[PDB]
Amino acid sequence: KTIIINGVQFNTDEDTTILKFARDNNIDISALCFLNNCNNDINKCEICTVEVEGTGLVTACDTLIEDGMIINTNSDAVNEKIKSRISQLLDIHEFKCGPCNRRENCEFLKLVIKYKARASKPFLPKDKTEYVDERSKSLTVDRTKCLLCGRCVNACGKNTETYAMKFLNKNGKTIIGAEDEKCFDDTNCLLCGQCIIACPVAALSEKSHMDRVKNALNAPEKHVIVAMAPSVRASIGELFNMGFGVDVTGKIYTALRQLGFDKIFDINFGADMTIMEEATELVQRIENNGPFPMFTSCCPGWVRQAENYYPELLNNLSSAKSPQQIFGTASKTYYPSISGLDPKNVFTVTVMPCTSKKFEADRPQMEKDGLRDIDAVITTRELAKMIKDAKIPFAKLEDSEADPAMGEYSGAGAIFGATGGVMEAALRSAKDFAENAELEDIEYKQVRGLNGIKEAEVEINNNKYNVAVINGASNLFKFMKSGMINEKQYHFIEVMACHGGCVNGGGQPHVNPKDLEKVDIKKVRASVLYNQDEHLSKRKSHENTALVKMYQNYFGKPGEGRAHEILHFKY
Ligand code: SF4
Ligand code: SF4
Ligand code: SF4
Ligand code: SF4
Ligand code: FES
Ligand SMILES: [Mg+2]
Ligand SMILES: [Mg+2]
Ligand SMILES: [Mg+2]
Repeated sequence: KTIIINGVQFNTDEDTTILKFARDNNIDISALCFLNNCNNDINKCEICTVEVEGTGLVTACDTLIEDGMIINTNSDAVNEKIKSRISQLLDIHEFKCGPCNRRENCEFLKLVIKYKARASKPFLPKDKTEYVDERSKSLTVDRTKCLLCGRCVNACGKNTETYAMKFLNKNGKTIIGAEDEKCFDDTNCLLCGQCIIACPVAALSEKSHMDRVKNALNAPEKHVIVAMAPSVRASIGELFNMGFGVDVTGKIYTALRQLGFDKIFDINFGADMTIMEEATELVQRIENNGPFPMFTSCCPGWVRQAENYYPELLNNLSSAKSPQQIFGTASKTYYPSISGLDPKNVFTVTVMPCTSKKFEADRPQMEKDGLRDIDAVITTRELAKMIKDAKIPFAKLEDSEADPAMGEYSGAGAIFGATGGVMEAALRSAKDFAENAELEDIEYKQVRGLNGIKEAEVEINNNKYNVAVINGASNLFKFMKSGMINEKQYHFIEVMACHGGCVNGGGQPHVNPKDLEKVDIKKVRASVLYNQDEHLSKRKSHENTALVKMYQNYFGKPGEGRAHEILHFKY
């Protein structure tokens, strides 16, 4: 093929779109509704318009290059069209960036600036009740910002295959929303937030827990614990212009102190707890030659997928609480026992890459004696915003350490944030428990990385066992619907709702589609976790010295008795 673009000749055998070809050859073409290799097929944004001689204006993002094409990306006709489309969007957009939670990284604002576009008639709604939906424990919709670009609908379809996010017709007006305009929680929605990550604007957001947290921090009698997820320390630096793949563990700890939190713990300690419990459960099932498979139960997106689509699997879930809830339960029981705090005054906050964690933390039965396991959950984004509002100079902060009693973690806990992390961590402990040894080969590289469905055969004490790692909620559906689950007896299966694992959660920093072209965000975020695992002296959960003291002195034997009554949960 011979293609001419902006007067430049290319000879190529590529079968691809004008947009992709252009960007591979450093020619600028704007795009808005194109993401995840699809665009909005029914009301195309046309922001990727280019001129093809002999044809006229075409959308670059979904038009294949053809021998003979002469393309202009920057003619007057092209810029007037794009500008016009942006102006029409401004007519349905409450353009007030000051207070807007996307002010610093909005794709639309950038386009508005780029083409110097203006509304024909400013949109200034007087009743946002109509436009805002805050019923969900995890997601919020603000339709005054919604461009009807369809990226959330497409992202939900590709990432989950639930299509819980849909276009809806509301008396002649098109909106997005859940089935029948219900609260998302009341539908098959997983509450994973992949739709938020796909949104170019402030139209979708996490349900804020920031007021919960600030009220608690300012309440004199509340002792506010905070603990962050594995993924936050690999991610939050992005939002302070530190670049990608930066380990900021120590800066976070210092930042949390400066925000006024009273105790700095770490959910990776909770991850080591989950393993203590679940690896023990796996050995029990192995000893009792059943029941199989056991599924992980740490990802609440997957738990909702099971509840909504495979309720017959709920009995197969490990009864170990997730790192978050297990940690939270311990923070109301063990931690008062070693600190003297009145348990009612402990307020336990997590920092999560995840929107679905807010739903999990607010589950009615996730409490004991009237005390919630977890009182508040803020996303990575929310924490970033709290830090910025407090004017903490995050990139400049010095490293500090977590408080050790519920803050130490092993390398096994550290890699939880990546797909295959839980599997690898659990196998490190299950192999030791079952064989009563302290094995040296602990790296299970076969369960790592971005393949959608990953499997491995593992030897545990003279028998072969089959494990699987399902990476993405859409891959759960594939694994089940294709009957892959029936090709062999599976013994232990990890499921994560977000492809890449939690490092790609719905609570994570947005990344500009351009940067996504440069960086594999899933791999670069995960790399921080695996690097920690490599450089930690303890790389097995049951080697965590703080955790071991906690079990010796308070919980007893994992997976039975007290530990089973307190730290487990069945759906
Ligand atoms: S979504 Fe973007 S353009 Fe719209 S008000 Fe917020 S920052 Fe401004
Ligand atoms: S909520 Fe966001 S991604 Fe979904 S259609 Fe509106 S602007 Fe696009
Ligand atoms: S939270 Fe997940 S399942 Fe629900 S609409 Fe968004 S992408 Fe779909
Ligand atoms: S994979 Fe992690 S971030 Fe995604 S829904 Fe599950 S727990 Fe949340
Ligand atoms: S980016 Fe091509 S039609 Fe929207
Ligand atoms: Mg298309
Ligand atoms: Mg306080
Ligand atoms: Mg059990």
